[PDB]
Amino acid sequence: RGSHMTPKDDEFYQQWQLKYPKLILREASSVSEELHKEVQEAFLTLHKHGCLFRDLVRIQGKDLLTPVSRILIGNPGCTYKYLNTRLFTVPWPVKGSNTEAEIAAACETFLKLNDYLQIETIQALEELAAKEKADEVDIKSRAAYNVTLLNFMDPQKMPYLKEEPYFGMGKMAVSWHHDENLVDRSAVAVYSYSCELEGRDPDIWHVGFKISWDIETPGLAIPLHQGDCYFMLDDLNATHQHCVLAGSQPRFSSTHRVAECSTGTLDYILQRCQLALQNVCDDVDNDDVSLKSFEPAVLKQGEEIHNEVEFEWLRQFWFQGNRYRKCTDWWCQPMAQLEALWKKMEGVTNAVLHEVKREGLPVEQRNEILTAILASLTARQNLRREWHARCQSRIARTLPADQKPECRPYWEKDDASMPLPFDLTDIVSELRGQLLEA
Ligand SMILES: O=C(O)c1ccc(O)c2ncccc12
Ligand SMILES: [Zn+2]
Repeated sequence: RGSHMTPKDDEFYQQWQLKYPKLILREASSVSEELHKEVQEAFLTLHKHGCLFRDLVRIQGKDLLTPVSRILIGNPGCTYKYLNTRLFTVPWPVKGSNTEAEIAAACETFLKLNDYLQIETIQALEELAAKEKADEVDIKSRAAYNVTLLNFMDPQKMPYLKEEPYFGMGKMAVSWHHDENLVDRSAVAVYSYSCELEGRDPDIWHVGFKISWDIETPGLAIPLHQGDCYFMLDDLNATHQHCVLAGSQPRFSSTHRVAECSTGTLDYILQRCQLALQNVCDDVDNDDVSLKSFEPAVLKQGEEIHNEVEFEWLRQFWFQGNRYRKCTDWWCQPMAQLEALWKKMEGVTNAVLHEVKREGLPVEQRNEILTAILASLTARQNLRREWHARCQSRIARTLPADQKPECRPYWEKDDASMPLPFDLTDIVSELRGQLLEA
């Protein structure tokens, strides 16, 4: 049958070397007591301050609340997306940077831990190549952790856990998965903080590993003790799945990643909004939006940017109910700015819609405009329905008022502030009809 192996098994170590040599372990002994102290207290610090939330995530069409409580720390303006949920960094003091005293201290600590792990990770990948010898830049970028996802779980207060289905590894805190949204072949480092027979010891936390598509090959269950670190190197996260097996005591972790944020940063999205608004006459800011060109390429692109800021930025931010306010104000002004920018894009879709009706506009070029924008607008209407439904589902309403989702922006048709209804069913339908006239 399907079994697993631990340090109890004679085969365990050779199985490790032979089948998971890109998984590395650096025991609590390899880390200074000083760093242990600052890191452990920092975790406890963010706990006390209530900085950690279970995410309302999406899996195969279903709203699910992660058993695990989490928080994202890392470079300002940066984001990490998983299970359709874009987490926004609580900022850590990278250079040239400039929210509450203790919380701030905790972030700085996890940055320090970030520095050191980076150093360890580079050292291991160098060792790794010298083994495979029998570029420096690739090594550097693959260890350039711009984030850490902190996790917490107290099995005693969150005992609603699923049994491990293939190897008998027992209760799972995190189910078999690949880590999403990472740079290619980028390492991941994990600092592990536990608070105090046949098979794995159920009282103690483990990380589980299995080869993709493979349940005939015995999985590895590595025991995680207080302050132990381990590293997933090179293509290990692509070639294998991993899980977290729950012990009996609470445990925190810091899981540093190289987030693939090419479309995932404040800077990037602000720049995109700027590009869209290049098609707008910008002398003054008022609700009479006039556009420079109605050339299809440009309008399509403007409507796509409209969508990208609405759903991937605004709705994602407010669906979490602005939990981050508790930790920082960093994103408050940028999200007012992103909404202001988006609101202006609502005037653009609308001037496009005005133009399409305009009396003396040849049907050939009209049809051009429609063909350019149709996909965008129908994607906007489908994504609005979805996010509204994601905001109102039963599991959401059970969240405390400080995490209650916020469907935003959202306006009622009895609102003269917005030039277009929030519901586009009508408009889209008319556009489809026009595009099929004779
Ligand atoms: O160690 C953890 O607590 C952890 C939690 C959730 C994850 O997705 C992980 N992914 C890779 C390595 C560790 C983890
Ligand atoms: Zn993972």
